[PDB]
Amino acid sequence: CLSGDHFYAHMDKIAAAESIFGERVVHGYFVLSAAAGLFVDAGVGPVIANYGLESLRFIEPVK
Amino acid sequence: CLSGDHFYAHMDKIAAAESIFGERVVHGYFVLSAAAGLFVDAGVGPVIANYGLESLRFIEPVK
Amino acid sequence: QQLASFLSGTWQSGRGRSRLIHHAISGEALWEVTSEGLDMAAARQFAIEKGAPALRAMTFIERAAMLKAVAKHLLSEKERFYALSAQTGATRADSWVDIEGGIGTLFTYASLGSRELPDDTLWPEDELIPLSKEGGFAARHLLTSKSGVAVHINAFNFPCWGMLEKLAPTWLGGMPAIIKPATATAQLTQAMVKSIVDSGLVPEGAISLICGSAGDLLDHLDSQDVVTFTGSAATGQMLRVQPNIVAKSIPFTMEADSLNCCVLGEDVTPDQPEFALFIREVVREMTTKAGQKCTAIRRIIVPQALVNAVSDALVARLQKVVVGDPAQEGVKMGALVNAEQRADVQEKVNILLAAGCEIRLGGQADLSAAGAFFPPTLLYCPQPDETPAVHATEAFGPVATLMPAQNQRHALQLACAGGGSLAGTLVTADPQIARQFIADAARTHGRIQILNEESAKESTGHGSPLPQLVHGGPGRAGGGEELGGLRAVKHYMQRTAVQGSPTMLAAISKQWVRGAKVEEDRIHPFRKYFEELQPGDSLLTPRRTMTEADIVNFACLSGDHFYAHMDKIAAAESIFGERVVHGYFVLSAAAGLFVDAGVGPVIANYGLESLRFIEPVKPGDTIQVRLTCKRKTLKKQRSAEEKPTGVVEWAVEVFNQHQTPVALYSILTLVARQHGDF
Amino acid sequence: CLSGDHFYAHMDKIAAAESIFGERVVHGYFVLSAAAGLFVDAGVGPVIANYGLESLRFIEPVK
Ligand SMILES: CCCCCCCC(=O)SCCNC(=O)CCNC(=O)[C@H](O)C(C)(C)COP(=O)(O)OP(=O)(O)OC[C@H]1O[C@@H](n2cnc3c(N)ncnc32)[C@H](O)[C@@H]1OP(=O)(O)O
Ligand SMILES: CCCCCCCC(=O)SCCNC(=O)CCNC(=O)[C@H](O)C(C)(C)COP(=O)(O)OP(=O)(O)OC[C@H]1O[C@@H](n2cnc3c(N)ncnc32)[C@H](O)[C@@H]1OP(=O)(O)O
Ligand SMILES: CCCCCCCC(=O)SCCNC(=O)CCNC(=O)[C@H](O)C(C)(C)COP(=O)(O)OP(=O)(O)OC[C@H]1O[C@@H](n2cnc3c(N)ncnc32)[C@H](O)[C@@H]1OP(=O)(O)O
Ligand SMILES: CCCCCCCC(=O)SCCNC(=O)CCNC(=O)[C@H](O)C(C)(C)COP(=O)(O)OP(=O)(O)OC[C@H]1O[C@@H](n2cnc3c(N)ncnc32)[C@H](O)[C@@H]1OP(=O)(O)O
Ligand SMILES: NC(=O)c1ccc[n+]([C@@H]2O[C@H](COP(=O)([O-])OP(=O)(O)OC[C@H]3O[C@@H](n4cnc5c(N)ncnc54)[C@H](OP(=O)(O)O)[C@@H]3O)[C@@H](O)[C@H]2O)c1
Repeated sequence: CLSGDHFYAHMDKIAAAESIFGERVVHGYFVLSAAAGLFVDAGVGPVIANYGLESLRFIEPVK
Repeated sequence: CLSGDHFYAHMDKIAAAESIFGERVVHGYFVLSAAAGLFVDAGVGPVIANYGLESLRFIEPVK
Repeated sequence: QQLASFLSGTWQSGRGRSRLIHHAISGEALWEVTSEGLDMAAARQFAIEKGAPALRAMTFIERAAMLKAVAKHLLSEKERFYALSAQTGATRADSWVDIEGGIGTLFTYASLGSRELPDDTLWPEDELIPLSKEGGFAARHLLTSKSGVAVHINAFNFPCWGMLEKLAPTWLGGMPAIIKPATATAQLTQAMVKSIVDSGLVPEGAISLICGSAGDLLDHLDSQDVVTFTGSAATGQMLRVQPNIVAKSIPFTMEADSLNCCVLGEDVTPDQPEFALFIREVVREMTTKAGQKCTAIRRIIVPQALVNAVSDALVARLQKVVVGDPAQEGVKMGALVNAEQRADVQEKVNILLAAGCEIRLGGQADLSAAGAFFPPTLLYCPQPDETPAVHATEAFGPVATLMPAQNQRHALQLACAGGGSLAGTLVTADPQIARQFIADAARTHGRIQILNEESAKESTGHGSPLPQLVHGGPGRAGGGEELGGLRAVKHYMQRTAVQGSPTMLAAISKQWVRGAKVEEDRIHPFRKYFEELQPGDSLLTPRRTMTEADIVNFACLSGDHFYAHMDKIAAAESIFGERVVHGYFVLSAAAGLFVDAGVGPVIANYGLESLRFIEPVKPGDTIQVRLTCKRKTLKKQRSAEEKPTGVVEWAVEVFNQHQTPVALYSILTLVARQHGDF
Repeated sequence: CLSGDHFYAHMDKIAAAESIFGERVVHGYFVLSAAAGLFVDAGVGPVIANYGLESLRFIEPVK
């Protein structure tokens, strides 16, 4: 809803069964954002910016 | 809220004025996720998986 | 001086024994009318084979725009219409009512035909009638026009209005009209017809005019012709038994004289404002057009204990009415139109006096004056349920009789004893008295104004037939109905139930139906402009699985915390068996599934036509939406700055994984046009 | 975000200025849904179903 990414392997129960995943999977970008939810420190410190992201590969689907 | 990323340049009004950006900026991963919200067809098609992301650089901040 | 009839495109004139038009306020003859020798068969021939296909080739939107164009052309030169209407003895206010009501009927039918009539030659008035279980056989009612003429036989009272409120539904229904105005006033009608014809706005053969008698017109009409009559009940009952009208079985919409009640209620006492506005309404309605309108008050029903108070109030108010020339100052009531009409009113007064009584200056009318002046007359009937001449004789001038009632059960009987009427009126403030009045007295009246203190500020009045209210009552009033909004244009059309498959009814109706074939063409129908949207352009959207989180987030965001959505216990004891998705969230996730995000021809949302929920949507239950185009009906770009746009209706068919249609409905949507009309 | 209706008069700041509305407006269905947020009793009562909606028209835009 928030991103607007309504891809069929995430929002359709029927099409996800006919896909390569077998059922509905979590977005890869929600894995990428929930990761930064798990490690980014909220306080003011030495970390200034985000600056990019080198080499992302998704390996197994998150369900 | 959803991602859990509560970095000071996004959720604090005081420290974002004292940062390099001058005010609160949008998350880089929300730019990356709203972009995929904009270019993705929701319907079933030839596109199967997300598979990764070759490179990324956040050039200018989004407000 | 010849008053020229307009037949077959040429301003002809009759050759025979000619009747002549007296001036009303002065008495001389400044016109004379004749129609003998005029070929009426050639007139109907030219109308049917010239102006009928030219009108029927237009769409309804083009005919409404033509009505608006003729209305703005008739509004720009109304001063000669006032100059011609002053010859009928009417004042400036009476002529204002006539001319501007006749032109406001044109603007009203232009607005109605632009807002609620299709961009089509035909018109389906139903939605759809599914006649089969599978859905391969249905039917819907089409309103095609008629390929004949409309003969309009008008009275003398409203030459502009009484012609021009028949001419607008006839033209909006795509038929040419042959107006036969009354000979006593036909100069204003020829002024109107000449102003219409000499403008180039209407097609040729779309309007005729016979100043004088028809003679050989009703003997030539085919079954695709309609006749609309306006006059007394002695003439129209002889025109109804005309042998060609009953042989070819043509629609004869008769609409005749009526004794119009005005009942004062028991709750009204003379200290209230209700009594003052009752007296004001009866006086204004009896003095407007010198009492020469059909919807004028001619029977005043009062309570028994208030008869002397009503009579003294009416005498004290009506003696202030100054009868005279309309151009000179200080004159309220004008005159009648003829010395013959004055003699007819006085010989009806003598009939009402053969079994009635008298209050004011009644039958003392000078029959030797150089003008058709009749004094304002108030009568009295001490035995209203014993004198049938009061309930059967109309004195068609400033005459109005008064009679007592007994506690709202004799007043209803005296209102219903008019033999079928038009334009009744109760003046009360108790709403249950008005409820009991409508429950008994709406069987005989075609219009009833319940006048109270809130109504009387912006009331149109007793004798103002609105162009969007049914004008005409049963019984003595004729039984015909006019001006019913779009009810009037259906007298000029043939209603046809077209059976067949929905994919055939779609091509017939130029719309989409329910089960018609679809045109899925690989791009989004919200990307198409108005001119490249076809009715049937469909879209099968992707799906969306309804979950419990969807219910939670929509109930939180809206605030609709209804128990069938937020309670596991109460939904198990409800009609649904478990918690269901919000219907508004199905309605919103549908628009999430079919709306193009990008900038395109779709401008606004404009409303939603008719929503029904059919089966409940549950968690673990996908939703797929079938957006398809249904109607187009372009707007007309009222300014030069506004964008050319049209209002496309889309039929929306949401369904689930079992393909049963949860929540099928229909959205309107304003869509920008690529090409305008300017 | 929740409905998925990302029409340009609601989610674009530039094109909403170039539209008939002059700026971004509230969704018509959100007016229709927040209304039912305002009048619907949450409690168990005589009201059973929703059954449909007769005739909707949006007259002026909500900002
Ligand atoms: C979640 C993980 C991080 C945890 C902390 C979270 C912190 C945040 O979320 S901050 C979020 C918002 N921040 C942003 O979006 C990033 C802001 N933008 C920037 O990166 C700023 O330019 C800034 C000032 C911080 C650094 O810029 P700076 O290094 O001084 O100069 P700049 O010209 O921008 O070059 C930076 C990089 O961008 C690339 N780049 C710049 N312009 C371009 C261009 N036109 N085309 C392609 N690449 C370009 C450069 O190649 C360079 O990359 P490299 O390391 O390979 O040389
Ligand atoms: C948003 C923009 C796209 C729009 C569409 C969005 C579609 C989606 O959102 S799908 C949901 C997101 N996807 C996921 O979360 C799951 C991703 N899917 C997968 O990973 C699938 O298993 C699939 C089929 C692509 C993997 O491919 P597969 O044939 O099994 O080969 P596999 O070797 O296992 O994986 C390929 C990559 O894994 C990389 N990899 C890295 N480390 C490892 C490791 N330890 N083990 C295995 N693979 C690894 C490899 O480098 C390889 O990349 P490359 O080809 O460049 O060398
Ligand atoms: C905001 C309002 C206050 C808050 C209330 C909140 C309640 C909810 O949100 S409930 C969740 C959403 N609402 C719903 O799903 C409504 C429930 N769904 C239903 O339709 C129910 O089964 C129920 C009980 C109303 C149906 O009643 P039922 O006795 O079976 O009559 P039924 O004729 O079969 O269907 C009702 C209507 O569907 C219409 N309909 C239209 N097309 C079809 C079709 N193809 N097949 C069947 N029915 C159809 C029927 O014509 C009928 O309408 P009408 O009376 O005008 O002719
Ligand atoms: C989801 C569907 C796909 C579309 C993508 C989403 C689009 C949007 O979300 S737009 C945002 C929400 N939409 C709106 O706010 C629309 C606002 N409504 C408007 O009236 C707009 O100003 C607009 C652009 C349509 C202009 O309308 P306009 O041409 O001036 O006609 P207007 O005079 O306002 O009357 C409109 C209708 O309201 C009706 N109405 C009913 N009661 C009243 C009343 N008291 N006063 C005025 N109008 C009334 C009118 O009868 C008319 O309907 P009809 O077709 O029967 O004549
Ligand atoms: N909607 C309504 O109910 C309504 C509206 C307005 C007026 N009226 C009623 O109309 C009456 C006053 O008008 P009016 O005196 O003009 O009515 P009318 O004289 O009886 O007849 C009206 C029209 O019928 C024509 N006509 C008369 N005799 C005919 C015949 N034998 N064959 C064919 N056509 C004939 C007249 O033409 P000629 O001029 O040659 O006679 C005139 O055009 C009042 O009683 C009033 O109540 C009713």
